[PDB]
Amino acid sequence: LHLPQVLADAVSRLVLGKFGDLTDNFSSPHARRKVLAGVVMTTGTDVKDAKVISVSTGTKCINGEYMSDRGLALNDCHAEIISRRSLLRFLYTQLELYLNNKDDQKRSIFQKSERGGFRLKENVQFHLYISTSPCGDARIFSPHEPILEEPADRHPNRKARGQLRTKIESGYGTIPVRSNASIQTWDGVLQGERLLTMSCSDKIARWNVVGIQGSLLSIFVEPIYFSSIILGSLYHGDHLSRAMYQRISNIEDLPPLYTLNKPLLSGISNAEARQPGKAPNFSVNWTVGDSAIEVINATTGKDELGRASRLCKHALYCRWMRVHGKVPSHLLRSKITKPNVYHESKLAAKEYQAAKARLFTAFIKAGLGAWVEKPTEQDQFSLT
RNA sequence: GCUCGCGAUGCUGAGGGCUCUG
RNA sequence: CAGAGCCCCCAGCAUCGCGAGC
Ligand SMILES: O=P(O)(O)O[C@H]1[C@H](OP(=O)(O)O)[C@@H](OP(=O)(O)O)[C@H](OP(=O)(O)O)[C@@H](OP(=O)(O)O)[C@H]1OP(=O)(O)O
Ligand SMILES: [Zn+2]
Repeated sequence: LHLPQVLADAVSRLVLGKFGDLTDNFSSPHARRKVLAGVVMTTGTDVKDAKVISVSTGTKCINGEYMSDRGLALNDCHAEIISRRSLLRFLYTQLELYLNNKDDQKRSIFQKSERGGFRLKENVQFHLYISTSPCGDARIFSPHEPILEEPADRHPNRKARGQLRTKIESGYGTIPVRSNASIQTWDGVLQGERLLTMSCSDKIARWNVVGIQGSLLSIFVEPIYFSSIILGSLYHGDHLSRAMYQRISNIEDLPPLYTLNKPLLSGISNAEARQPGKAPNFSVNWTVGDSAIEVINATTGKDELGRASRLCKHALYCRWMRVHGKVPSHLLRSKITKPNVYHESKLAAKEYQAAKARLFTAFIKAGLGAWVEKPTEQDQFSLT
């Protein structure tokens, strides 16, 4: 695991393996998938120290009509997005773990940080797997395997390169945000405005500035970055590195601990094959500790009986509130105070919100567009 | 090298249908 | 109620050509 290609091949093997174990060795009906993703944790360089944290599948996003004003629906079921949400549940569990008694502090991946709150114990790293290239910048210009003849991008200084791009409801393509400068509205989307969702290349880039942990968790922990991003197919390195960080090397004035993370980027030795079939309309998820995968309809953002996912906003907020009650005031990384409304609680994470603003400005100043958010009303709910 | 326009050939989440299945 | 196979269809990108601008 000291070598990059060995690591890359190992994380693919592990995520795939785990996916098999959870689906009756690849023969369960939920083994059917177009894209697989997961996260792996390494705690030191032995192959045995490596552990699968999460697994997911999916290729689709929510239909506009099914947005939840209560946070009960998954908005984006592209596999790598779901795999991050699944890792958030691990992070919550590992916080609780440390918090429940002194003995358990040995186990937990967190320790107290010398600057407040919590940080990862040294040599704890997470690695992202995607069985293909993330949509947007990393994918759109060469959405096929690389060919040994002319592998290099011939027009790297085109304006299209680096652009922020959106999944577009009912539309193919990943479309520049330039061309939808209007902000999105709740009443608009419901009537038929096509719901825009930032592309996966864009979101990963964002995680390489603001951390993978989100706003809420940053109230308790320091920023966590992916150390590797491994692709099982369609690896183009010049496009991938552009997309994941290099396009915003212009970024500045990040609050302390935040940075422009530049993870290992790799393909695998033997790429995955195009999976046969119509692309399934469900997304599967699993975090370590769960007894099974959870199956979500990507169009409703719910399971087949209309029940909310363990990974929905409301579920995550519920976790954040459990953990909040066990963290003494003096151990909070932010002591700024907000009402118990999901939107408001995220604003307590001042330094995260500031990093986020630096990100949005980096993209604008580089000529790459303005980030496109959900309608204001999405996050305006409380618990119960 | 890039931008704009015109053409041409392709690439990549929905919609309508037919056939069948549970 | 749900799924599959096959047909038809629907805003970016690639390649190449034409004209122009930087
Ligand atoms: O990429 P996803 O996993 O879909 O989720 C994110 C996440 O929202 P939740 O974690 O609440 O589901 C962001 O939250 P933080 O990074 O702040 O923790 C939120 O960003 P804002 O809170 O900054 O708005 C962003 O939403 P947005 O669409 O407003 O960028 C939203 O992504 P999606 O809406 O695309 O799911
Ligand atoms: Zn995607």
